[PDB]
Amino acid sequence: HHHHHHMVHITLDRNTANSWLIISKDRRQVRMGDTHQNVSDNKERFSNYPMVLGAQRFSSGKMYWEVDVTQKEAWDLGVCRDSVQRKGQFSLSPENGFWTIWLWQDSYEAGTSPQTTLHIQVPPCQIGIFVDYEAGVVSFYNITDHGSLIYTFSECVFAGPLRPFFNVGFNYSGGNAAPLKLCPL
Ligand SMILES: CNC(=O)[C@@H]1CNCCO1
Repeated sequence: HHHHHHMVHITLDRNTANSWLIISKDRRQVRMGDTHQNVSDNKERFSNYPMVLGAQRFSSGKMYWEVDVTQKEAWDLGVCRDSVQRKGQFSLSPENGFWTIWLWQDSYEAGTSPQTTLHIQVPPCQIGIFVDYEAGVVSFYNITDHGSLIYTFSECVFAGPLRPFFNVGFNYSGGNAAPLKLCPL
């Protein structure tokens, strides 16, 4: 893949974050706190899950960014509609406005409905995410394995502005405290 040249500088939007998340000063790293982070509630915040959105909104063009997932046991990554539900329980699916992959219990899966098994020989430490708005494509790349393709959602019906999407996962096990980090360009 030669998507690197569509690289965009993504920053996290504090106002969307679950109240337990801790976003770094530079707005490039997020991790699960061990408690409520002493913020007011608002209608933007994801209530049920440790999720946060990027600040950037995309309605055209080609966009690429990379996320570091080193030593995490669980996470969700991708893009979503700006108008996704924030409160209560929901599934990550294109019907609900999400184009995502995840790691969960030692398996990788794409957020289709129902979910699709991914085939990854080299556990990734960094994930590349490519969006082509006009083409209706979201693709995921294994940066650790020379940029090998993980998954392509095609014929996507975005139906609105897109935002980068993150879930750091719960840390019930004590083995999932590590942050998600936006990697430098
Ligand atoms: C349909 N399933 C989901 O939405 C979640 C996403 N997080 C990992 C487990 O599955």
